[PDB]
Amino acid sequence: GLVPRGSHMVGLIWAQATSGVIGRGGDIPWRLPEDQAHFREITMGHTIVMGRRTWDSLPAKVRPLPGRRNVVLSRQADFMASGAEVVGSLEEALTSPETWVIGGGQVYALALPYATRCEVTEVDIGLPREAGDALAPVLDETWRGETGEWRFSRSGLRYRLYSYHRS
Ligand SMILES: NC(=O)c1ccc[n+]([C@@H]2O[C@H](COP(=O)([O-])OP(=O)(O)OC[C@H]3O[C@@H](n4cnc5c(N)ncnc54)[C@H](OP(=O)(O)O)[C@@H]3O)[C@@H](O)[C@H]2O)c1
Ligand SMILES: CCc1nc(N)nc(N)c1OCCCOc1ccccc1CCC(=O)NS(=O)(=O)C(C)C
Repeated sequence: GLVPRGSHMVGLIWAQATSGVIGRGGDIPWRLPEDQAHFREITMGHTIVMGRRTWDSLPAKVRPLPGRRNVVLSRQADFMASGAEVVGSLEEALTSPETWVIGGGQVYALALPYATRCEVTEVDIGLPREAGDALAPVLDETWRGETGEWRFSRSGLRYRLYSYHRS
């Protein structure tokens, strides 16, 4: 369904291990180049919102992510995010008709109450939760959606896509 341009659709998009781990040591603890393709089709041409630590985790070669208005949340007024914009709270981050929150753990939790879509790649990797891990947000019972089929990446890693939505 098309988004009426006067509304404010907020989506979250992330990839997680079975356990819910999404981040560890300032990085994503797997590599799934196939997952980048879905990430691009979902986010291209819209505003993307990320926490400062996720900005730090982006490779300099793709930073800011092209074709998208990059917004970084930080409480550091002097933060340097070249080619992006830095806002100090959530309200000014979510002003676009369509916004995709692209991480990390803190900012997913912050934005979830306002979101009506989650695009979730589940990676079949057994990484138990560890102290300091960044984690996927917990979805309450208002969400619903579709579970995709498992597929192998070129590397042999198995993954599948969940598309969740709510009113
Ligand atoms: N698997 C995935 O799909 C995926 C996607 C993205 C990221 N990641 C990984 O997730 C990890 C990063 O997640 P994280 O939870 O540690 O950090 P994060 O959510 O990316 O960023 C946290 C930072 O955002 C700022 N912030 C948080 N709440 C704010 C608020 N209400 N107002 C203003 N600023 C706020 C603060 O920046 P300041 O400290 O500068 O004040 C805070 O330190 C990394 O490991 C990353 O590689 C994984
Ligand atoms: C792709 C990981 C990911 N997957 C999902 N499903 N949701 C996320 N929020 C997520 O993290 C998005 C932020 C982390 O992004 C990373 C991390 C490592 C290497 C490169 C990057 C840039 C991403 C990139 O290359 N994007 S792209 O549009 O293909 C164009 C910039 C090449």
